[PDB]
Amino acid sequence: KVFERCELARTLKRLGMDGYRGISLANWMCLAKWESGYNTRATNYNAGDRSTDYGIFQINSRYWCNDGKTPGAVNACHLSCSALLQDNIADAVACAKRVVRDPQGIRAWAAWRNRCQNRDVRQYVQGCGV
Repeated sequence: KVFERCELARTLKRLGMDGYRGISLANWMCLAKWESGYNTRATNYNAGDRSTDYGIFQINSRYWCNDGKTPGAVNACHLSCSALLQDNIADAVACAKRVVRDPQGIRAWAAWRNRCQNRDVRQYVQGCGV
């Protein structure tokens, strides 16, 4: 599923992402936008280390979900990476919450630092009613 901006914004708020571990909703929206373009079925193979990024938040198989083919990987979210490709984003959100519970927080995603950090991210949630 490819979410429309405000539709996603409202969904994330309902799922309790606004301010989770100090991360505003606008930052989560900025992350989803640059990681997958709000697409839940997006996957990205990383030939360099043999891991794959799954779903709307492009969660990595080396540490967060199990796909079986990634060498020396763990499954901190305790989920099959398949769960991160559903149209329903409940499992992806639960896993994203787990990711930010680590000391890096939202910085765990390189894309957030490059495209979101220290920017005016208000644009991602304006007019959505959240």
